[PDB]
Amino acid sequence: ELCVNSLEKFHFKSWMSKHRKTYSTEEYHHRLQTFASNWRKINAHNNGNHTFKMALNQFSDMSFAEIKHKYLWSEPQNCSATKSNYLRGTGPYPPSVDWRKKGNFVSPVKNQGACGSSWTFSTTGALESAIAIATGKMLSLAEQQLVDCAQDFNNHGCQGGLPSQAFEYILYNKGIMGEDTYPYQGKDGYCKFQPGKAIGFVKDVANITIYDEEAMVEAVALYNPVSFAFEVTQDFMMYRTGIYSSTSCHKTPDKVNHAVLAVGYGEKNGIPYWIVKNSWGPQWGMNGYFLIERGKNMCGLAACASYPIPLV
Ligand SMILES: *[C@@H]1O[C@H](CO)[C@@H](O[C@@H]2O[C@H](CO)[C@@H](O[C@@H]3O[C@H](CO[C@H]4O[C@H](CO)[C@@H](O)[C@H](O)[C@@H]4O)[C@@H](O)[C@H](O[C@H]4O[C@H](CO)[C@@H](O)[C@H](O)[C@@H]4O)[C@@H]3O)[C@H](O)[C@H]2NC(C)=O)[C@H](O)[C@H]1NC(C)=O
Ligand SMILES: OC[C@H]1O[C@H](O[C@H]2O[C@H](CO)[C@@H](O)[C@H](O)[C@H]2O)[C@H](O)[C@@H](O)[C@@H]1O
Ligand SMILES: OC[C@H]1O[C@H](O[C@H]2O[C@H](CO)[C@@H](O)[C@H](O)[C@H]2O)[C@H](O)[C@@H](O)[C@@H]1O
Ligand SMILES: *[C@@H]1O[C@H](CO)[C@@H](O)[C@H](O)[C@H]1NC(C)=O
Ligand SMILES: [Cl-]
Ligand SMILES: [Cl-]
Repeated sequence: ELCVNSLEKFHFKSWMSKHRKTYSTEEYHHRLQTFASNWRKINAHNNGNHTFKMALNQFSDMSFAEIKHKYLWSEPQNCSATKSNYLRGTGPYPPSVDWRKKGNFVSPVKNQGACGSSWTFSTTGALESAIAIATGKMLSLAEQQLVDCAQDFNNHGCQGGLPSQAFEYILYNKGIMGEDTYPYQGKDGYCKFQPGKAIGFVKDVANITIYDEEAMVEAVALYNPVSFAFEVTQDFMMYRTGIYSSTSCHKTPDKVNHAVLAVGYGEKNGIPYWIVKNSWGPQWGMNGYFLIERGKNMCGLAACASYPIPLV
C-alpha cells in the first residue's frame, strides 16, 4: 500500500479528465495506487542513467496484467519456424535508412484499441508501404478484415496472430479491402469481405530466417519496411523517447506478444537502433514510434520477421 502525495493526486485527477475516465470511489482508490506506483517507477527510471526515458500515457493507471489481457496476444503464436525463404546478400548497407523520409511511403499512426490485433496493423502497415513504394499510391488497408476473416491461417482475431500468416491469408483470399469499406471496430466481428472491393494484393511472402537480424537490415535498406514481433514487458508500455532496451525481456519466439513495423534504422552515440512504428496512437512514444536497440535480437525482435511482395 502506497502513501500518495498531493502532487500525484492532483496529476491523477488531471489524467482521469484527459482520458475521460469515471471510477467509483472504490475503484478510484485502486486506480490511484496503480498510477502512483507507475509515477514513482517513471521518475526512478528517468532520474537514473538509461538510454531511453519513460512517461505517462494512456496505460499509466493499468497493471501490466490488465494490459497483457487487453492489448497483447493471449497465447504464444507459431513464430518459430524451421523453414524460411529470404536469403541475405552482401553488405555493407547504408549507415541509416528512414522510409518516412524517402517519400510518402509510411501510413499514419493508427490505434488498435483494447484488442490484441497488433499483428493486423503490422501487416497492413507493411503492405501499405510496399504498395506505396512500388506504385506511388498510399492506401489505408482494413485491419478489421484480418481480425474477422484470417482464422484459416492460424490467426486468432483480437487474441493474436502473425504478420506472415496474415500475408498468406491476403494472397490466397485474393486481396484486402480498404479501411473505407471495412471500418475498424476494435472487436471480433462477422466477416464482411467483398471480393470486388479488394484494393491491396500480395504476390509473395518473404519470411526472414529465425534470428537473422542482419537480413532485416538488408530488407529495410533495399526493399521496404519489415514486420516483426517481440516481447513487450511492463517498462516498454511507458516508453517515451530514446533507445529502448531491456535485460528482462526474453529473446525466444514463444515469448513474443506484439507485432510492429520497422521503417528504418540508425545509430546515436554509438548505439545502433531500429526505427519502429507502433499501433497505440500518435501520442504514444515518439509521435507513435519508438527506437529499439539493434544488433542484439533485443526482446526477440529477430525471431519471426517478414514482409510482402505486392501484386501491383
Ligand atoms: C512463410 O511463413 C508462412 C506463415 O507460416 C507460411 O505460410 C504457409 O504458406 C503455405 C504456402 O506456402 C500455405 O499453404 C497453402 O494454403 C492454401 C490455402 O489452404 C486453404 O484452402 C485449401 C483449399 O483451397 C484447403 O485445402 C486448406 O486446408 C486450407 O483451408 C492452399 O491452397 C495451398 O495448396 C497448394 O499447395 C499445396 C502444397 O503447398 C498443395 O497440396 C495444393 O495442391 C496446392 O497446390 C497451400 O496449402 C499455408 O496456408 C501457410 N500457413 C500459414 C499458417 O499461414 C509460408 O509457407 C512460409 N514460407 C516459407 C518459404 O517459409
Ligand atoms: O476476445 C476473447 C474471446 O476470443 C475468442 O472469441 C472471439 O473470437 C471469435 C473468433 O475467434 C469470435 O467468434 C467471438 O465472437 C469473439 O468473442 C474466443 O473464442 C473466446 O473464448 C474469448 O473469450
Ligand atoms: O543460437 C541461437 C541464438 O542465435 C542468435 O544469436 C546468434 O546469432 C547472432 C546473429 O544472428 C549473434 O549476434 C549472436 O552472438 C549469436 O549467439 C540469437 O540472437 C540468440 O537470441 C539465439 O539464442
Ligand atoms: C500452430 O500450428 C499448429 C499446426 O498447424 C496449429 O494446430 C496451432 O493451432 C497453431 N497455433 C497457433 C497459436 O496458431
Ligand atoms: Cl552520434
Ligand atoms: Cl521526442
